[PDB]
Amino acid sequence: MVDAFLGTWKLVDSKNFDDYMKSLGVGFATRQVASMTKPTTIIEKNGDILTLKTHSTFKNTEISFKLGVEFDETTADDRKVKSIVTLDGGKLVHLQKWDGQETTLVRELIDGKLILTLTHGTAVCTRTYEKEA
Ligand SMILES: CCCCCCCCCC(=O)O
Repeated sequence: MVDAFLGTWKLVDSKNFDDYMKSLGVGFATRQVASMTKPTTIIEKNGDILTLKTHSTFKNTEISFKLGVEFDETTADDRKVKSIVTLDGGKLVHLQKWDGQETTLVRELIDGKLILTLTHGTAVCTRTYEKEA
């Protein structure tokens, strides 16, 4: 079910990431650096367990989870959230909850590219990743 998402992916397009970060309360200096970073995202599985790494010259993160089972997460911007990841319409949907707030991180494959849509408040960011061999 998750298999075409697996592998190493590199950021190749970003729209409205500053808006998204600002909505989350990320400070201006972090938003500068992040606006010029191109992370590598690595998605792997081992049985029921998925591990999602995000690597860059600025922030690195790693999470492991089972689909459909809540997990604790500390995000790149230091939010402590309650998370769940699930497949919905063939999209990998990651929902984070904290302080009564929510944000969604939705991944879908379109023409072989991985499109990540980030929504918080009214801000909608679209980031495109392409697969590394
Ligand atoms: C430093 C800002 C962090 C915002 C939350 C994480 C954004 C992930 C973006 C991505 O994986 O392409």
